[PDB]
Amino acid sequence: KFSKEQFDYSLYLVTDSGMIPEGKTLYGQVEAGLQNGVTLVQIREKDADTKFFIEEALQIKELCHAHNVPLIINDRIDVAMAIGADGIHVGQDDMPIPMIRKLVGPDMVIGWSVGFPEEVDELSKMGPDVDYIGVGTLPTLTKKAPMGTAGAIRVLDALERNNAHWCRTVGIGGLHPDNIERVLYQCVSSNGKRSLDGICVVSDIIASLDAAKSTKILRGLIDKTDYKFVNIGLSTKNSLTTTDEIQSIISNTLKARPLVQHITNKVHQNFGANVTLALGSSPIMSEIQSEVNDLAAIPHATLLLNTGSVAPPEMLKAAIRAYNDVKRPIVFDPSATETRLLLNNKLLTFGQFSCIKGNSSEILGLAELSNELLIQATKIVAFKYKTVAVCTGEFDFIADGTIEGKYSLKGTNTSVEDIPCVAVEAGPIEIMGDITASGCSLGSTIACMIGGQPSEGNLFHAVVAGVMLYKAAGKIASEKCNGSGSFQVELIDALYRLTRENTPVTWAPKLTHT
Amino acid sequence: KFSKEQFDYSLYLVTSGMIPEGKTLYGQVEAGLQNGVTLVQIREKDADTKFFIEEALQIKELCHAHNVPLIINDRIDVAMAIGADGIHVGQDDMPIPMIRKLVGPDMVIGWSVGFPEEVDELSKMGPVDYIGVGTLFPTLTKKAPMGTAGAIRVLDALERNNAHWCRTVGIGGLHPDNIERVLYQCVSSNGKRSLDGICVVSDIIASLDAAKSTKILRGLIDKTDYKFVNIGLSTKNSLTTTDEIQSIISNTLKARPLVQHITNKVHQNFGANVTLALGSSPIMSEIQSEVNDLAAIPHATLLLNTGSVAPPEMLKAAIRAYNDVKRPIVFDPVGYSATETRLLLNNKLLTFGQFSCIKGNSSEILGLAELSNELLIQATKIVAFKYKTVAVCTGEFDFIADGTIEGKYSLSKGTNGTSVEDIPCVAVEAGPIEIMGDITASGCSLGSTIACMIGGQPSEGNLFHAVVAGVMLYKAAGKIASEKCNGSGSFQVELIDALYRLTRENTPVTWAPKLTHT
Amino acid sequence: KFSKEQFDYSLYLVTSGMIPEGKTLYGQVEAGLQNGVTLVQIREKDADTKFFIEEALQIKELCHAHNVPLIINDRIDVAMAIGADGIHVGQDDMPIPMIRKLVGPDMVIGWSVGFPEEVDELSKMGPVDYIGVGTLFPTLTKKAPMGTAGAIRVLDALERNNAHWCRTVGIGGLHPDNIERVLYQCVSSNGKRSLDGICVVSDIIASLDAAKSTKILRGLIDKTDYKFVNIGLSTKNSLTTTDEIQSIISNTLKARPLVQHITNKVHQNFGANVTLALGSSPIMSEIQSEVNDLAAIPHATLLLNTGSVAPPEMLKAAIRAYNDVKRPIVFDPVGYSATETRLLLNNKLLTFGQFSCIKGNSSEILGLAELSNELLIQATKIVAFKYKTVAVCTGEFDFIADGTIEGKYSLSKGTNGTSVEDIPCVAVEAGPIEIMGDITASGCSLGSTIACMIGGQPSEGNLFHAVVAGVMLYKAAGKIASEKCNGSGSFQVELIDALYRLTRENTPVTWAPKLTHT
Ligand SMILES: Nc1ncnc2c1ncn2[C@@H]1O[C@H](COP(=O)(O)OP(=O)(O)CP(=O)(O)O)[C@@H](O)[C@H]1O
Ligand SMILES: Nc1ncnc2c1ncn2[C@@H]1O[C@H](COP(=O)(O)OP(=O)(O)CP(=O)(O)O)[C@@H](O)[C@H]1O
Ligand SMILES: Nc1ncnc2c1ncn2[C@@H]1O[C@H](COP(=O)(O)OP(=O)(O)CP(=O)(O)O)[C@@H](O)[C@H]1O
Ligand SMILES: Cc1ncc(C[n+]2csc(CCOP(=O)(O)O)c2C)c(N)n1
Ligand SMILES: [Mg+2]
Ligand SMILES: [Mg+2]
Ligand SMILES: [Mg+2]
Repeated sequence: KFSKEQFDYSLYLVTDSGMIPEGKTLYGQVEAGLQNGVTLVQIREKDADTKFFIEEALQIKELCHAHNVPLIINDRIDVAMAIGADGIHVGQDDMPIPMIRKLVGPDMVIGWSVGFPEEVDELSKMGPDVDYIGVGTLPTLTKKAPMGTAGAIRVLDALERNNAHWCRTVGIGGLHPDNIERVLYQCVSSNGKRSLDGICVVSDIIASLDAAKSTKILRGLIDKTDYKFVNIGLSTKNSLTTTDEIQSIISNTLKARPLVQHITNKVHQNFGANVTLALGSSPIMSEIQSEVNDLAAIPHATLLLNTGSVAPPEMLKAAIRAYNDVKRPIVFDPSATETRLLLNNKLLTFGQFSCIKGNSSEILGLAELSNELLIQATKIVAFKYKTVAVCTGEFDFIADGTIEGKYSLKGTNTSVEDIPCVAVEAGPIEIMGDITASGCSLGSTIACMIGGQPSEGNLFHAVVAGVMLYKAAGKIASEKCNGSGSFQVELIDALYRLTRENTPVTWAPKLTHT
Repeated sequence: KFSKEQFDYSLYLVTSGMIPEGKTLYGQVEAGLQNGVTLVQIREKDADTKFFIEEALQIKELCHAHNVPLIINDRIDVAMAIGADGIHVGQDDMPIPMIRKLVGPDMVIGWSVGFPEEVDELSKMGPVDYIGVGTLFPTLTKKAPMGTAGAIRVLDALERNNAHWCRTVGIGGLHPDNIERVLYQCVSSNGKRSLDGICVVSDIIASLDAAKSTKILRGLIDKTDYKFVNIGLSTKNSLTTTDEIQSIISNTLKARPLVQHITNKVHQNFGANVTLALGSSPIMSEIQSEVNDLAAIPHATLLLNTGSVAPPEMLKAAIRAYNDVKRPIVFDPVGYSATETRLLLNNKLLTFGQFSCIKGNSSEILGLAELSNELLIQATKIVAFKYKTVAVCTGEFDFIADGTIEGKYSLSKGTNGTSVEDIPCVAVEAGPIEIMGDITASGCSLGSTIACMIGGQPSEGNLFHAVVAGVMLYKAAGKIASEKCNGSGSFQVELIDALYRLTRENTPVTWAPKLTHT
Repeated sequence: KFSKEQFDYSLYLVTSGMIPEGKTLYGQVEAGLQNGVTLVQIREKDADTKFFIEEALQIKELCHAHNVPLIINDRIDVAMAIGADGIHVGQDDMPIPMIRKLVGPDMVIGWSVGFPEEVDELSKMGPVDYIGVGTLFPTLTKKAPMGTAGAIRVLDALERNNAHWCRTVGIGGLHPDNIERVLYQCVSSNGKRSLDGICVVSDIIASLDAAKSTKILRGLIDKTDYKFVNIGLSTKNSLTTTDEIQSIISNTLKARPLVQHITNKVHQNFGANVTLALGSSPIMSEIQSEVNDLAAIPHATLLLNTGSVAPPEMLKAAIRAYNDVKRPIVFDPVGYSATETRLLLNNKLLTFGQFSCIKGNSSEILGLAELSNELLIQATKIVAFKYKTVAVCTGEFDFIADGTIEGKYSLSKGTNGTSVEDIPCVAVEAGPIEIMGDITASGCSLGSTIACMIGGQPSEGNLFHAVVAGVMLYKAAGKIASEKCNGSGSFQVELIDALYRLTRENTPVTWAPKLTHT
């Protein structure tokens, strides 16, 4: 009675009978949903009696059809048939798809639980006879290892690579108002052609004291089309960064005197601090959870996040969340050891970053494995994490992956290949890499530059401005130094003087299009 | 029959469940009455109101035999029953006027007070006869421990409210290791009122030799002089002379003071270099087990920066380790007054010991003063006095106040005419040098310099002069570096060089900063 | 302002921690004041003496609105503070004269009393205004529960000491399942004084419908008639006539009463045979789960022997199961008064329910009377009255007293002129027959006979007449057997035969024993 094409995956509610609040029933929760924006319902009973199960399925089936929304069973095939369900959801260890299809006929919708690209290959070597997948666990407690959006993207990419046009996708696992826009936003195919088809919740709706309210919320999120994660203009700029724009950037940050919280390694503490206040803004080296919220609330707080520090992931997660809660900029600086690959992928799941900064090695790791290769790898990373990426080296490349904060359910009509990407070169300056925390301190610089921008500011321009400034100041130091030692002290001086006489026309570095 | 005026709160004993075997409540109370308790309160929060009465009638006779009144606790009826000399209650025990209604005047009524809001009621009631002030330090015998700073808030409310009838005693956590500091730094902001006595339970009641324990408290209480650091604390009206500054520097180069740094990461290296630029040696140890043997070293000195990763446990242990040995501590409360979290931590640290010097920027010093240039001078004097300390407020002008009053303390007097408003407060300035604030831990490194100067001081030295010596020096070195530098980066290397050069030739006659009365 | 005389202790409510959710102390107390509490005491053994005061002032107004005084607890100062109507204390709370000294006269003073020794002091004090008497039954809200027997000891001390000023209320464990028995059997030995009221906490405070709970207690309390067994209890001055005895036997042969035996092992078989000799049926079940359905059976009757292996748990359950259904219980306290152990067990059993008849030899009856022939007659009357029961004292003469007073009870009155000394007490004798005591459970089997006689009685029957009927019968059968026997062994088989023959032809005109007024 429902054709495969009539299934709206927008907000897909999946039940759990033993998590409902008192003075509330499954029928009661599933009805609020239906009146506030649920479009697909699945009945889940991993333990209940096969007969209670049936009586329950039948009563909710009436309900769903009342509002004209189908009903799915995960994953009782026989029950699904018995009650004549609209579809069924099975997983990687339940009943194989062919057997099922052989029992239910081609017209019923079959969902599969997928958390790996290999499973999309399998799905596609079965033809259009699997109709949707729920992408892995993005960490829930409703279960009894989470992959993040990065993990979702690999799965989306495998659909696109295999052109499994027939298969829809919903995200699931962990999903609440605090990660949902980030999930819609950064969960798109690399070619930008295919995004998530809808969103799955259990706890957010089922275990709610007000299901009607909780649903309206997820609705707002889902059918909204724009995610301002940072209070700085994300506008797309195809023109190079003019000397007036750079100059306006620097005026701004001297005036605002941004606050740049540094969570970072030991070696980068003093240097990173001095760079910051050489840029006429102030730095806190706080690593205390109790504090992060107060710090983020300060008028121009900016977080520079540097990996390999000793701080617990818990503190890092709360920090990232505090800055995102306040729409304040985070600059991320991260794969040489398995331990670091773990920790970094994990932080990348905690939040929405304003800018990601690394060298050739780190950017190629994040891109998922020359000079054109770097410009490719830099555009991937920017797009993957919807961020401004920066690849250091002789030439610094800077890609804008933000896409103006746009998300939809169709992807973004723009890809990993055609985002704006510029370059900044000032000749060879090998000595810049013979000094410790160089890229760390480029990070401090970027943060201060992003720190000072107002609502009408521009994110991309401020990162470029920051890269120019740092390169310009490294050219000047290389000329005035007598070795490593004096180079670093010349660098800070050069940064101090350059911004104190804010006159970009003068600087050495040359800004081109990649 | 005692009159309210005849009460001597000097050493106020509060009494059971925590008595040592082979000993009696009666025995201990007698031990204290013989070697020093001028007032006894009976506290039996769990006993049968029949046993309570028997116990109380027994001890009322013991007390009265030494001419010391007896005060009952959460119980106005036991106190009438046995004809007690007074009763003590809390904010949740029986309202005071009701109490007064049953017992009539001429019976002393004590109240438990931890906050100024309560002193306000105390006053809207007119002539409540004494109060025990909050629980200063964590006891084990409602609200959390507030330390002298919370005591002081309450003494000031009495003063503001002109509640002259009301006496005060301090209570909670009070032992030989904190009494003289509690008595020394618990005085009203106007120098006019201090604690009237000190109140103990576990220090005597739970004592194996309660006779010894009491004599110790008695000495502590009726002494008037708190030598917290082995360096002279005499008051100095005369500007610090070039001869003196030259003698400080000499003395520190010679002593070569061990300077233990407990400080954020950004300061570690800078501060270590400033330290051995001044011809002493730094140690960056954050290890509890070491602190004791570290501070035993001749001329040891502790610079304490807040924010520092260290657990409040080790911090308490260090502070006490230096106070235990009478070595100076320099406290720098980082923008503490910036987040509720740092406010908490510094306030707690400030209850752990006596600091020689407290150093901070304008924001911090206005915070600690429990909130221009006169205002900064008013604030610096408040901090100096509040914590009985040499406070330094850094800025274009550095301000240095001396709140130590020569280590003097008395009961109830409470100060030899010395208010928040008239401790000596000098000034140091060498023009605008904005660049000193464009390099990290400028103030932390100021702290290193002060520590070294204070560090090398002899028994006959002067704490105040050494703090000023070190601010002159640091400012003199900053003036020079700002001339020779080409930006932030080189400013810092010159700052160290300048300190290195300046102290290798004590010729302060040469330095650039101007030292003046405020 | 109430005068001591205006206090109505009828239903005395004592108040917190055990309140049902969605309900307030205030609400419950109001529920009770509306549907029956004539006095409220406030009890807050753990609250802050400030909250206590607030709570008490609030409820004093509630009370006073219904014209019922408020009494405070372990607290004489809260009670002066708020101007309470009285205060209640214990043996370990504040001594009474001190209390009187502070509150003056005109404030009611209650005392907790569990023992006569305490009533003695109460009296050596003269005019303490009321007492709550011990903790009768095990409560969950010092000394152990004493039941009515312990209450009675205290009422007698008041009487002996002529302490007329002092009122009494019963307290502890008091619920609908024991109130009418406590009120019925808690009267002085001279019939002149009974409880003045009944006192509850958990029955109302912890009630989901405290309005219902109170009305139930009110009915119970102001009724005057306790129908504990479904057989008439009218007082009988006239000897039991041969026509009557013949009607008892008829009635029991017809009813064919189920007689449940809980009894030592030596009696099981003998007692079972005596039972079906009398044309009824015995059951020897000692099983808790059965007791309820067993006693539901028409004409069910319970013979309860002490010593019996059974756990006091099952015994309590049985006793209550028969009282719950108003079926008779015959209690035989085996030489209980022989060992502290049996004394304990029987005293406890005696607190579990109401017995129709209590039967014992001389030793036992003198024990239960809480200690010749007149003496045995004085004792049998005491036991009968003490337990509000038909008591039988077996010997050469069997004595039968009737202490039931027709089920009547009142508050404080306390009896329609009926003392330990003038309940009807008859006598039964057929000469010396020493051989009746040379066979085991002679007395236990007497109990079987009584049970059957009582067993078959109708609604309109008479309890007393049936007990005498059965003693005549048993004695008549013993006379015959002693003639036909050749020693102990055959005596027993003839005793049964004689009972079998005697009841197959009710011709009591024929029997040998003589029934006479005492
Ligand atoms: N060979 C080179 N020529 C010119 N500039 C260079 C350079 N190598 C590095 N830089 C400059 O230094 C910055 C970052 O370079 P890079 O990322 O390779 O250092 P890094 O990542 O190893 C820092 P860390 O030591 O903390 O790991 C840029 O501003 C860049 O222009
Ligand atoms: N405008 C000015 N003119 C002259 N000296 C100045 C100055 N501003 C700061 N200084 C110098 O720098 C020191 C104090 O630094 P300040 O109190 O302003 O910041 P701060 O205490 O927070 C340092 P940190 O970076 O460790 O937080 C003093 O030695 C002082 O004389
Ligand atoms: N001297 C006597 N003359 C006539 N009858 C006597 C008698 N002594 C006992 N009896 C009869 O025996 C019964 C009471 O027994 P008794 O009270 O003397 O011992 P007892 O109650 O302890 C029995 P058990 O063996 O179960 O402990 C009565 O029915 C009574 O009439
Ligand atoms: C369509 C579909 N995709 C996946 C699964 C498996 N699954 C993975 S996570 C999760 C619990 C999340 O609850 P919460 O949102 O409260 O964290 C479930 C039920 C499924 N049953 N159906
Ligand atoms: Mg790097
Ligand atoms: Mg500072
Ligand atoms: Mg017997």
